[PDB]
Amino acid sequence: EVETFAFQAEIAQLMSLIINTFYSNKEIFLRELISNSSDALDKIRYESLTDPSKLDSGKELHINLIPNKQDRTLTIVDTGIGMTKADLINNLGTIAKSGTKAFMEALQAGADISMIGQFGVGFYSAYLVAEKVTVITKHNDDEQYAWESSAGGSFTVRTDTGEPMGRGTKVILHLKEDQTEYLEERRIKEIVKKHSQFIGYPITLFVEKE
Amino acid sequence: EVETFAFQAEIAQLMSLIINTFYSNKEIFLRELISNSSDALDKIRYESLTDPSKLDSGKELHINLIPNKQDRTLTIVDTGIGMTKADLINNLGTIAKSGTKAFMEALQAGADISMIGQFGVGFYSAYLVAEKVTVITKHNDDEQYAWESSAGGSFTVRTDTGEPMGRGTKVILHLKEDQTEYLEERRIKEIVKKHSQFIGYPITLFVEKE
Repeated sequence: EVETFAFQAEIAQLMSLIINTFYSNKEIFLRELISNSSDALDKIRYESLTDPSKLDSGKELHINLIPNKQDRTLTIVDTGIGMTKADLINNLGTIAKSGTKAFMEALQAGADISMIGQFGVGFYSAYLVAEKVTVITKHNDDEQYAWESSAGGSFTVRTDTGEPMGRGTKVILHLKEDQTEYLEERRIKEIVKKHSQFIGYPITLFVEKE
Repeated sequence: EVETFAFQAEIAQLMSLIINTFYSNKEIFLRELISNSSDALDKIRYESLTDPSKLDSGKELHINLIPNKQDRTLTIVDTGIGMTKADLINNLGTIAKSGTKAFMEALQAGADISMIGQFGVGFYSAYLVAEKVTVITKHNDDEQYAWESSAGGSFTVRTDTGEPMGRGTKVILHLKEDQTEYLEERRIKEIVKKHSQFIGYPITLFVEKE
């Protein structure tokens, strides 16, 4: 069963701005997704202080970067708190606690897209480089779910079976054809060193099997 | 009744670094406290979407900046979600969900104190300019409380009566004697325009009665 949902109007507008604005400094998407992973890891780390059974689904707190040139995907994996089904729908489909409104106003008043993370909407910078984004997630309190969107105003949610993750979130970026530089090891290493060198969790760049 | 608590060791260490490191760019404290206020406003805004009774304690979502040259205080007031007693003790007294550890490591690897907000500990930048900080707070689910610390490894919490706020948080900075520039209207206006010009809530700078 696949459920289709409309983005909240302001989120669809934000996504359209990210997709259609001429803006060359696209590499910041990775910093924003790594920052989201770090936040999710902080949350499960904190919850596990008062309740160590929260780590029964996996004690390791880390971030993996998985390029695949055959599938033309870059995957950002973390073992953070994950998202329930309700979290997916609210946090990726609506303004929720984000500064979506302030960001869209700021862009008309001198801000630029690289500041997206200051407004709590860094996730959508994925659409600087991805034609489609799939989010696989598992929270201790829910089953594993797959969220997906190629923008255009809607997203889908379905259960995800056959490859259980334990706990956390996988952001699968199906890259645009002209954005394959972000599958190159040297380029990923450069961007991680530039923007994500102070993250408090290990970031492992996987090697391609080819 | 006044309860005295020890900071978690890493928080005491962080505070000592902020107090003792030579670092002239102190003005960023205001951006960090305004950003915290904005986050707290986002939270009550979001909670009020599904439960409008959460705004029964005050519908206005705003940030006030109150300088007082006679008391040598700068107060940052917001009508955000506020903090319960437990929130005060956990969120100001311990690492909680913050990147305290990563920040202290980053400072030994090329980061500087102006990046404190990237690690979720921007509140403690108050000690760049304040000898003592008092936090008055009211959450819908608890009574009004006053947290206070002059650093030195401890903080106090007591109930706060006689001036009920309704809902939110007041950060009262008892400024160091050489930091009174931050009570000057021109200086506050300059710093707000420099670092907090894209905040999505009204920021009102109060005029002094003197």
